[PDB]
Amino acid sequence: QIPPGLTELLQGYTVEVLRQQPPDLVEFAVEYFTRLRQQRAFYEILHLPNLNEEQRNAFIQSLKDDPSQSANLLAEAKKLNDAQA
Amino acid sequence: PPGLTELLQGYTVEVLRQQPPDLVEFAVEYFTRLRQQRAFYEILHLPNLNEEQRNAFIQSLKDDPSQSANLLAEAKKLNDAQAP
Repeated sequence: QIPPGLTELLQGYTVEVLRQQPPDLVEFAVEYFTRLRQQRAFYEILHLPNLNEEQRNAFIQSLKDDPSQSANLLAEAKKLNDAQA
Repeated sequence: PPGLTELLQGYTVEVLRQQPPDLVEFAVEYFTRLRQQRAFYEILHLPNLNEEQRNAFIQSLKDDPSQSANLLAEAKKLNDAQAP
């Protein structure tokens, strides 16, 4: 069945599309959802308790430099976190 | 906006069909694919590039998505400048 939370997400995209009147809805979609994805990625990396500050800033800067790698790179963060605890 | 409903509807349909683990990740994925489709379409509806010339820009878009507007300007500056 329909995933819980899809309606809120698509609603946010629609809201920003109406507020900003982008010339390309597809490009604005890629932009919007890439920004949203990196936002939650920063959220995960910044909330993992067992990482330290050099690791935290290293993953955040690493996400800045190479964004597409995010889900690949944040997976590393989880596997670097499960270590210490 | 013209085309919003078809866009959101296609995304939702594919979300049900594929059940991705992350809706945001799948959004980036799906809409990047759509953007490349639109770019291929744009290149493909230029009247005064010719056929073999037309394929070359598509190959440029096949490799990495990050320099599209240059190819739209170059094609737009090549065709409306090539013929009649």
